[PDB]
Amino acid sequence: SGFRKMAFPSGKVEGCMVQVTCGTTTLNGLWLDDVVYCPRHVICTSEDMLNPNYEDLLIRKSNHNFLVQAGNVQLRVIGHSMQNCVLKLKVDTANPKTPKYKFVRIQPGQTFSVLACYNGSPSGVYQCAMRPNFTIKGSFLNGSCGSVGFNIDYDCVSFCYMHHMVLPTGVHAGTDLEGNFYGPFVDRQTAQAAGTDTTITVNVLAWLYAAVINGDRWFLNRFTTTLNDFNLVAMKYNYEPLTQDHVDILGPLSAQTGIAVLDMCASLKELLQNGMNGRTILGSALLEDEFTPFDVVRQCS
Amino acid sequence: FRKMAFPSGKVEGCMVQVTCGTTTLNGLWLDDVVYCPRHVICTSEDMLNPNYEDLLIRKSNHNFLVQAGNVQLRVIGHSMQNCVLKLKVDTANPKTPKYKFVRIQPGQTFSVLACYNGSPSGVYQCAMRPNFTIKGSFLNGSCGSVGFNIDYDCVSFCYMHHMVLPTGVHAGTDLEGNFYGPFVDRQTAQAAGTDTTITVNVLAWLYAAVINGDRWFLNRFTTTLNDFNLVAMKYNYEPLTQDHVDILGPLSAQTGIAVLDMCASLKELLQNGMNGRTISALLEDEFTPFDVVRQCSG
Ligand SMILES: Cn1cnc(Cn2c(=O)nc(Nc3cc4cn(C)nc4cc3Cl)n(Cc3cc(F)c(F)cc3F)c2=O)n1
Ligand SMILES: Cn1cnc(Cn2c(=O)nc(Nc3cc4cn(C)nc4cc3Cl)n(Cc3cc(F)c(F)cc3F)c2=O)n1
Repeated sequence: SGFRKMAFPSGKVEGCMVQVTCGTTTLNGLWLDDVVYCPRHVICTSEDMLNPNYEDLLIRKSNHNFLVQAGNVQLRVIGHSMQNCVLKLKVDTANPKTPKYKFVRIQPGQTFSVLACYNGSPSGVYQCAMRPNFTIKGSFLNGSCGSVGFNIDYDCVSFCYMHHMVLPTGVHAGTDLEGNFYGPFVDRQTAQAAGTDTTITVNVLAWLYAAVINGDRWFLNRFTTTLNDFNLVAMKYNYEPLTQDHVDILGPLSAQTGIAVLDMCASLKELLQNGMNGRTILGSALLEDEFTPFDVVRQCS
Repeated sequence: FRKMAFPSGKVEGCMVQVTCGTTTLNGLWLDDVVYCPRHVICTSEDMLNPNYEDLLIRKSNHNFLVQAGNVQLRVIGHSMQNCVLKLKVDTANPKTPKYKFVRIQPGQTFSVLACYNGSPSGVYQCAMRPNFTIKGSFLNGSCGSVGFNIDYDCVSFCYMHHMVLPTGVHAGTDLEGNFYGPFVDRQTAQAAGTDTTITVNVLAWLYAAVINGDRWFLNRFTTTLNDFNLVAMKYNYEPLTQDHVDILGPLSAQTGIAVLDMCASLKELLQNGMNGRTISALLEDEFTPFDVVRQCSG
C-alpha cells in the first residue's frame, strides 16, 4: 500500500566512489576492481574547459599528475587511457568492495537511481528517468560531476549513467560508462540546448494503474478506444505513441486491476482533452511519467 | 526539487531477519543486540488480541531464529522494552555504524529503507504527518523496516515500521518501542486522526521559491504569530511553535524576509487561493527547512 518515488539501496555503489583531482580540477570517480572511471573533463584547467583538445591535454600528463582519494586512503595511479568521454585510471589496488556489475546503455523512458556525490562522498539518492530528448531532470549542485546512475538486478549492479554537466535550462546531461553521451551533447563548457521533450506515454499509463490499485478511480470511464485512434490524439499533445510492445508490458497491471489497456487509454485521452479540472491523482496535479510499468509492479506487487 | 533520500549503505549492513515459529519480520542488528517489533512472538491466533507478557514468559532464547542472510546468530538473552523486543546475540555486528536513537516530531522528514525477509529492497524519503502516520510505501513482510537520518558520520534511527492502517497509511514506533500516535500493536482496525497540512514545511517551500526568484505572492503586510495560528486552525493547517520560528531563521536571514511577513503572505494564499503556480499549483509540505537548504546550498 502507498506509492512513492523509490530508489534502489545505494550501499553497493557507495563503496566504489572516490575523489579524483588533477591540478585544481576535482570531481567524482568510480572505482571498480583496479580501474577508476571518471569524466575526462578533469584533465582540463580553467582555460581548457571552454574548448578542450583532450588528446593533447592527455599526452601532456603523467600518472603522478592524478590524485585519487578513497576516503583518507590515497590510491596510486599506474596507468591511464581515454575511452570516448571517460578517463580510465589504472590503480595499484583492487577495490575489495567491488560488486558484481555490468555496464549498460539504457533507453529513453527507462528509470534508474542516482547516487549524488560531492568530493567523492555520497550525499543523496533519488530515482529519475532518461527523457526522450536524452536529458535527465536531476538534482545536482556544483561538484557533482562523475556521480553515477544505476539499477540493481538481483545481486548485480547495472551502471548506466555518469553525470557530466548542467544545461542552461537546468536539466542534466551525461554518458554511459563506455563514455558515449546520451543525446547530441559534447563535453565542453558551452551553452547547449536539448531537443524538444515529449511525455512518456507508457509510463503515464503505468502510473494510472498504480492510482487505481491505490484506490484513486475518478478518471475511469466505460469507453474504449483503438490503439491508432489513441495515438493520433497522443501525438497531437506531444505524447509518445504507444506500440503493441507497450501494451504487452502493461499486461500484468491490466490483469491485476481487470481494466484493459485500451480502456485505460480511453481514460488518458479524456484527461488530455479536458484536463484534471483541479482534481489530483495520487496527490499529483500533473500527469506523472517517470515510473515504468516495472517500477509500479515492484511497488504494487 | 527532488524528494531525495540519504544513502542507505550504513543501514543495509544492519538488517537481519527474525523468525519465531512461522512468524517472520525484519530486525536491526547493532553491536550485539537485535531490535525488532515484539509482534514477532505472535502466532496467527494471537495477533488480534495478544497478551505479550504472557506470550513472552513461554519463550526461551532458543525459540528465536535470527539470520543475517543465511547465517544464524544465536540468541543468548531477550527482553521486551515497550513494543520492541531486544534480542542479545553472540556476535557483535562488525558493520555497526556510529548511531543514536531519536524521537522525531511531526513534520520532520527521514529516509525509509524498505526491507523484506531481512533484505533491503528500496529507499525513499517521507515526513511524519501531524496525525502521527506516514504516507509510506510498504507491502506485506515489511514489518521492522526502519527510518533514519544521517548527521555527518552518525546514523539517527527514528522509526521502526509496524503496521498498515485501514486507509493505507503506516504506523510504527521509535527505537525505544514507543508508538508515534495513539496506536497499539494488535491486528485490529484503528483510525488515525484527521491529517493537517505541515505549516512550517509550507513556509520552507515558500522561502525556497523566493530563493529561486519566484516571489509574486510576497505581500506588503505582516501578522502576529497568535493571529496567524488561529487562522491556520480554521484551514486545517498546523499552528506554529516557537521551535518552528527558530528553524526558519536561516532562510529568513538568507532572503531578508521576516518569518511573520512570510506568514502574512501564506495567510493571504489561504483565504484568497492562488491562480498562478509556485515553483506547481499545490503547496508542498514534506520539505523541511533543512531539506530546502541541503538541496539549494549543500
Ligand atoms: C550546477 N551543476 C549541476 N550539475 C553540475 C555538474 N558539473 C560539475 O560538477 N562541474 C562542472 N565543471 C567543473 C568545475 C570545476 C571547478 N573545479 C575546481 N573543479 C571543477 C570540475 C568540474 Cl567538472 N560542470 C561543468 C561541466 C562539466 C563537464 F564534465 C563538461 F564536459 C562540461 C562542463 F561545462 C558541471 O556541469 N553542476
Ligand atoms: C501491506 N502492508 C504494509 N505494511 C505492512 C506491514 N505489516 C507486515 O509486514 N506484517 C504484518 N503482520 C504479519 C503477518 C505475518 C505472517 N507471517 C508468516 N509472518 C508475519 C509477520 C507479521 Cl508482522 N502486519 C500486521 C501487523 C503488524 C504489527 F506489528 C502489528 F502490531 C499489528 C499488525 F496488524 C503489517 O502491518 N503490511
